[PDB]
Amino acid sequence: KAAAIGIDLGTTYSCVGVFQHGKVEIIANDQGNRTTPSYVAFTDTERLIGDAAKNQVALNPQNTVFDAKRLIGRKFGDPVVQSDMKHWPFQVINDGDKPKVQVSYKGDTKAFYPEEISSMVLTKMKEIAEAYLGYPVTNAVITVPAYFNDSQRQATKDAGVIAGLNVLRIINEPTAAAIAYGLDRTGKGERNVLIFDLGGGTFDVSILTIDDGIFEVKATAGDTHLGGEDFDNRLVNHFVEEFKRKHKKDISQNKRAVRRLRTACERAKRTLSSSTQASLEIDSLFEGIDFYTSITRARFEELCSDLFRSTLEPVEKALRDAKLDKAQIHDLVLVGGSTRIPKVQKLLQDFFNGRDLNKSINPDEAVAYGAAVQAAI
Ligand SMILES: N#Cc1ccc(COC[C@H]2O[C@@H](n3c(NCc4ccc(Cl)c(Cl)c4)nc4c(N)ncnc43)[C@H](O)[C@@H]2O)cc1
Repeated sequence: KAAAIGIDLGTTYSCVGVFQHGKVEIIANDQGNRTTPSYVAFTDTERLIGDAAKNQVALNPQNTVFDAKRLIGRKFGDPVVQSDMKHWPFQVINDGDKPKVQVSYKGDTKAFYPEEISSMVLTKMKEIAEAYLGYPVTNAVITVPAYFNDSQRQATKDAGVIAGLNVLRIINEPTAAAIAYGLDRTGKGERNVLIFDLGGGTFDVSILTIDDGIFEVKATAGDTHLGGEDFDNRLVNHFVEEFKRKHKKDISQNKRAVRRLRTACERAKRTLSSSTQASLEIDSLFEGIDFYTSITRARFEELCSDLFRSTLEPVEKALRDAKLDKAQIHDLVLVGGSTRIPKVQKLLQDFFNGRDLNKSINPDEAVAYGAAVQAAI
């Protein structure tokens, strides 16, 4: 009988896995990537999902939808919805106090619900799983952040149903992360787990209790607008001033010059997780000038120091809400691609007095991993 899949439906990035033959397989897409962007684009002739939609973003900003997870199951008048709208190139209209994203598709003006947009991202993850398994997939477990209310969970389940799946259950992402490491398999007694999630655009800290495989959410804290993208912003803003100091020219009012500097900065930051120095080499960046420069891991840590240090406040709030002491936490799990930053790891380990972090499972894949495991139960 057909296998059930585990879907990690992320704000910026999505991942799908399957549990088969006592093993977990994180499924790669038609481009060989195990992570797909949570993007949907509407063109003159077609609808694009994932990387195909992400790669054409600058040539179609208004009809490339992303961040649907920020709107899913919320009301238009919601303050969250109202402040986020100011930063999106796509139009968000009001229908009965329900948000709808409005775009131009095949000559026509069309409006879709956030659950309709996420259903498109879920249709892609499903199809990725079917090409691998060689048969049509029906059953799925889709994850949600632990702080999500019942409207947001119903709306997420609705996306699965619209995508053609039978949503067996909706579980929490920190729950899926603990299941991946087998912390639910320790038996009778109380274990306290802290999951530290630092992704592309979101930051969540959760405290769970596991007693005989039964999970209890005790505290949730964080910042829905803190992630990897902010670290790129500090690097970008650092190299704009450096180009000024050297060439006496402002690159910020050229869209392509800023887009190209961003790409370079993302990769650099990435090199610095395993290296003490990274180099930036952009040909004809602005005014015909080649920008051949370098940054150290130390100068990078300096530019982001306030951001890395602020990740300890929601750790303190979560402990104080859960009414626990740091010595009371039995396990520490690292989830999210930004947790690869050595300074992020040093800060969390030092706070927890040199204790060991659970990080061997790819931080981008750990949530889908556990969700596939849970889907097989
Ligand atoms: N291909 C691919 C791909 C795979 C996973 C992701 C998810 O990324 C989410 C966040 O995770 C960040 N991140 C990632 N993401 C994993 C990744 C792996 C490969 C590629 Cl090409 C890319 Cl770019 C990203 N690696 C980091 C690192 N080594 N040091 C610091 N931050 C890292 C990334 O910059 C982003 O902010 C994004 C792209």
